[PDB]
Order: sequence, then structure tokens, then C-alpha cells
Amino acid sequence: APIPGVMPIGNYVSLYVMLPLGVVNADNVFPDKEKVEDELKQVKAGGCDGVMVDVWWGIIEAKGPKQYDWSAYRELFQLVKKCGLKIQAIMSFHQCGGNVGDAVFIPIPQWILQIGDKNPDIFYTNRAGNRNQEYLSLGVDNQRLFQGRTALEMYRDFMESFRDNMADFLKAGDIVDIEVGCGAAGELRYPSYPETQGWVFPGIGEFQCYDKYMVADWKEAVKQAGNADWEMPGKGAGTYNDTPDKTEFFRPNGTYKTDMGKFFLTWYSNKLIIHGDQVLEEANKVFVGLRVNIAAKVSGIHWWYNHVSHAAELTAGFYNVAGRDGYRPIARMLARHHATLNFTCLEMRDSEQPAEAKSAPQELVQQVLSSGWKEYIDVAGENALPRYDATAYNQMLLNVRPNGVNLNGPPKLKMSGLTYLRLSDDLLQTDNFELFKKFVKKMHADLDPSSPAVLERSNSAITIDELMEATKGSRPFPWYDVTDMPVDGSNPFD
Ligand SMILES: OC[C@H]1O[C@H](O[C@H]2[C@H](O)[C@@H](O)[C@@H](O[C@H]3[C@H](O)[C@@H](O)[C@@H](O[C@H]4[C@H](O)[C@@H](O)[C@@H](O)O[C@@H]4CO)O[C@@H]3CO)O[C@@H]2CO)[C@H](O)[C@@H](O)[C@@H]1O
Repeated sequence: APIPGVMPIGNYVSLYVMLPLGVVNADNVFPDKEKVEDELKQVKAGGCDGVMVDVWWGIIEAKGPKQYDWSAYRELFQLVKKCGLKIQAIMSFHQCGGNVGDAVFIPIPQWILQIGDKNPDIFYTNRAGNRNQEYLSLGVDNQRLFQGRTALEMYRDFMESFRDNMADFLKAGDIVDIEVGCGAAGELRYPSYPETQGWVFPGIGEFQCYDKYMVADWKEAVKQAGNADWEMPGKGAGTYNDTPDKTEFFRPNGTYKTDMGKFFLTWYSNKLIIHGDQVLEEANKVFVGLRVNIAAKVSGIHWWYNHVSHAAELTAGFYNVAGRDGYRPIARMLARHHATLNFTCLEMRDSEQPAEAKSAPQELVQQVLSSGWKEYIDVAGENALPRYDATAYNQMLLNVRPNGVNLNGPPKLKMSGLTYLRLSDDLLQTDNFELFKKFVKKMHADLDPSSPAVLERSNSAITIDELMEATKGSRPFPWYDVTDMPVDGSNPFD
């Protein structure tokens, strides 16, 4: 039996904090060096293991193609090192903010947006013809439109430049994770719930497959399945803020359940997966044989999960319904590249959401973490919304270790890390920040604060039908109903 008081170190979960947005501003200038420096001293003294920061494409490659300026990020990194903190870098090929109620606006490079003025089908496009500038459509991954480059090649070249200009932080072990942005907000999904077009929680969202590049691919696919005349969904899909039952496409027994609907949803979600696969392949080509994790971010679309149609997951690109697991195919694709699944909605409870939203974040988390662990990959996480209270910290604590601590060794089920949203003035406010220091100590399983594996070369390409073998629905791992280590110091199993 174990010795009383001895906690095996395998129980430890690393805790990272997200830096403020704009910490390197749109001009490629790192301001408030002295203030930022003191926030980092506090974070380090709170016990955090590191921080996460966006590496914005539209800052670094702003001036033109292959004109990369890393100087400001090099400074920021040197500082984070000197404060004793690890670094998670997001390859952020997307836009930050740009609204009225927004800290900062960092678009993708200006010269890419020029191309878009004359050719707006480089952007994900809804049924009505609206273009979202946040991210380049997967439609354009392999289209040589960008001053003689394709979109995948721009992502490779930027990553190569990052590796080569950060080779010392990388060999020192200062950078531990590269999150590869695969979409809006850096997430592998379609922009189906865009605030810029009127979306409001808990709308069903809308499909984003109507750019001419993606429509060409569709016309071809649908012909080869023996039905030339099958259109992408129309008015039957409804619009962003509909309810499933008010549509033909998502109502019980709606179009989503017909042969046409399945075919379309299979294609739509397969394109997302293929995009993820091609982007992480470049990442793996670049970072092979370095001691660094690569990661992709998956959004938690928890609204309408208790509806049969799972409508908001579907518009987002996750073809997850009864008897079809939509997350396990993605985890399998990730496993081919030895990458980590970062799930970005860990803190929520079902009882905190309105009943008409048919929302099930707890069950959603359990499905995705389970499916990731079953494909032999690591799963890290983040909170979706800023939260300062005990209930939220205890729910994150449950999810990082869903069967609690193991006094005989590494736990059965453990998350690889948690990145907290966000470093801010509200977080450093004395009371808030005292609770946060208890949460970190609990994340560390009452050990004191303290490396990744060498990244293997991507395994063999999995063909599309071997990936569909992964949609076989299965039972998820059993979860505890409360944490082992709540923030109040107590133990619910005396
Ligand atoms: O949109 C608000 C409503 O939707 C919420 O849904 C969330 C998902 O549930 C989350 O899984 C979330 O992802 C977050 C995530 O915490 C983080 O990646 C965040 O901050 C980003 C920034 O936006 C981005 O530009 C990038 O640079 O990195 C930042 C971190 O440095 O981005 C997401 C938030 O934009 O995904 C959606 C939103 O994408 C929520 O569940 C609903 O309850 C809420 O009403």
C-alpha cells in the first residue's frame, strides 16, 4: 500500500496562463515592458509553470511575403525565460478582435487582404454570400493565389521561420508547446457562429462551405456518389439564430438524417479533417526531432448536444450524432502526427446554461477527452469564458483528473496541461488571485512547482475510409461527480 502523505509526481498537471491580447501590438512593438514584467513575476510567484501567447501572422509577416520580423517576440520570449516561465506559442494564422467592444484589432497580413478585395472566395462564405476575413478557407489550402504561394506553403514557411529564428529557446527547452491554428480563434472548425454576422448564443450556426473553391470540390464529390443534382443545404437549414425544430434541416427526422444529409455532412466534416491533417503535417515536418509538443485546438460546441440533431456541432464541422462519434476521427488524425488535442471548453456545468439551449458541456468534455485518450494522444485544455469562482476552478480540477489522484502512481486519466484565460487586472485583484493560487496548488496536486518527448515523424497517411472506422460510437470513460482535490482543502471521500 502507499505511504501516508506521499503523492506520486505523475499526478501533477501543468498550469499555463494566457497573456493579454496585444502584448505585442499591431505595429510589432512590445510596450509596457515594465508592467508586463511585474505581471509575470506575480504569475511565477503564484506557482504557474508558464504562459501562452499568440504569435500573430499579420504582425510578423505584415510588410510583405517572407518579410518576417521576429525581434519583438524574441524580446517577449527572453523576458518570459528570465522570469522562469515556460512558453506555449500559438501559430495564429487568424484575426484578433476588430470590433467596437475589443482590446485590439490584428488582421491577417494586409497583402493577403488585398488579394481578397479582388477574390473574396479565399474566405469562408455563408449561403447569403457573406465573407468572413478571420481566416483563409481550407478551400484555398492548395490554390497558388498568394504571390506565387499556396496557403499551406505560407503556413509551412512561417513555421520554418519561427523554428529557425527561435532555435535557441527551442534547444534550451523554453518553448514547450506549438499550438497550430487551423481556423478562426486558432481552432480546427468552421466559422459557423460568427459574431460579425449577428450570431448569438445559442443559435444553431450556419454552414460555411459556399466559397467557389469549396463548391467546386462539392460538385465533383456529389457527382461521383451518383447524384449530380444534390445541392448544398438551402433555406431549409435556417439561419444563425434559429432553433433546430424551426428548420427543415435539423428538426427530428429532418434532412440531416436522409441520404443527402449524411453525404453532405460527411463531406463537410471530412474537408475539415483533411485540412487539419495537411496543416499539422507541415507542422510535424518543421518541428520533427525537437523536444516540443504540437497541438491543435478544438472548440467545445456544447449547445444543442442534447438535441438529436447536434445542430451547432454540425455547422461547426463536427459530425457528431447518435451512433456517429465526430471527435474520434479527429483524435485519430492527430495521432498520426503525434499531436496533442487541446479542448477549449473545460470549466462549464450543464446547470449554468439555459434549458432551451439543450446544452451538455459536461458530457461533451467526457466524450472528447475519452475519444482522445482512446487514440493514444494527450489532451490539454482551456476554459471558454473568464471565471474567478470556486465552482469553475473545481470543475476544471475534475476534468484534468476525472478519477482523482492515484497514490500508487500516474493516474488512469490525466490531462497533459491546462491554459487559463486570461492574465488580466481582474485576475490579479487580491481576493480573485488568492483563490487562483489555491487552484494552481490543486492542479499541481499539492506538490510544489517544478521535458516533453522528442517529436516523432508523422506516421503513414490514413486513407479516408480507415478514418471513418473511428466514427463507431462507444462508451466513454466513467467520470467522478466531484473533484478529489477541491479548492477549499477538503476531501469528499474522507
Ligand atoms: O462565443 C461565445 C460563446 O461561445 C463559447 O464557445 C466557445 C467554445 O465553447 C470554446 O471552446 C471557445 O474557444 C475560445 C478559447 O478559450 C481561446 O482559444 C480564446 O481566446 C483566443 C482568441 O479568441 C483567439 O483569437 C486566439 O488568438 O487565442 C486567444 C487565446 O490567446 O478564443 C476562443 C474565444 O474566442 O470556442 C468558442 C469560441 O470560439 C461559449 O461556450 C458560449 O457559452 C459563449 O456564449
